[PDB]
Amino acid sequence: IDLSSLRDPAGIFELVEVVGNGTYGQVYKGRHVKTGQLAAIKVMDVTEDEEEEIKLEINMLKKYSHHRNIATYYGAFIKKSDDQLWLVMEFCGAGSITDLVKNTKGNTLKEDWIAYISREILRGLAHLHIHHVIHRDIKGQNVLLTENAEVKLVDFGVSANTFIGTPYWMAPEVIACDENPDATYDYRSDLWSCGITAIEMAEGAPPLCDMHPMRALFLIPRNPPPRLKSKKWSKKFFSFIEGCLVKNYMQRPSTEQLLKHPFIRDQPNERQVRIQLKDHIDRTR
Ligand SMILES: Nc1ncnc2ccc(-c3ccnc(F)c3)nc12
Ligand SMILES: [Mg+2]
Repeated sequence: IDLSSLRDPAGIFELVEVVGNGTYGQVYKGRHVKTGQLAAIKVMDVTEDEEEEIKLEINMLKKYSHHRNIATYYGAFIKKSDDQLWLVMEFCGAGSITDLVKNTKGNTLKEDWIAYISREILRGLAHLHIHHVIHRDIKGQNVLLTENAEVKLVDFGVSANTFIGTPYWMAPEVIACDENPDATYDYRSDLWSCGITAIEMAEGAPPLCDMHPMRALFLIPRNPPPRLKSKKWSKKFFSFIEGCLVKNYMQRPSTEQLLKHPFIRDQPNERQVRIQLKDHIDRTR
């Protein structure tokens, strides 16, 4: 891509309102002027400090979004002013996974809902990993739902920055310490994040949620793998969490291996779950 040849978004796209009020920063519910179809628009300022980082988010989202579990790239635009870069993509109108769990009774999702959502996350990750892309910011806030209960991944912003985000979904290997100065990691760091996301769906919050983020950052590399608090869950669900949450990434399974895990592989009530999720989205709307 080249920032020079990009057109002005006037009469093509318009901003409606910010989405998630700061969760994603300068991200808006947008509208394709001519059709009225919604789009999510990421608005970044084209500063010299953040100009190469800005181009890279365009290029990545552009080539790696042609998969049903990743929100699709539409186009890039520059609104000349300090110039404003607009990154336009597919709008997912039913909120994030975090929203879904906080707007549910008892801040807990049914196990078969967790199995459905976790598989869609892993299918999106398998697409990224096969194209040598690590998502790097897997969390319930970056996993969105559409009106018809489809699950899509967002944010190539930190994909492989001046502000470090939330640390709760971060794998031990991405947190630098004395025996890990270079914070050496691979695609498996997203699988740990997927495991924390499944705990988040089961409990309504990631482990260490009650800690100061800086304290969680210190604790993640030294604490044993997090575990589900309740004993109610199936053996397969406990086994899936254990798979995602292997402390040492060197023996953590691959995305392909986790997709074959009985909890992810065996979903007999798939059809009903999709209907239940749709019903939940409609009853919240
Ligand atoms: N596609 C979306 N539809 C609805 N709401 C959203 C909220 C955030 C992001 C988001 C967050 C961070 N970086 C992005 F590129 C997009 N994308 C969407
Ligand atoms: Mg797509």
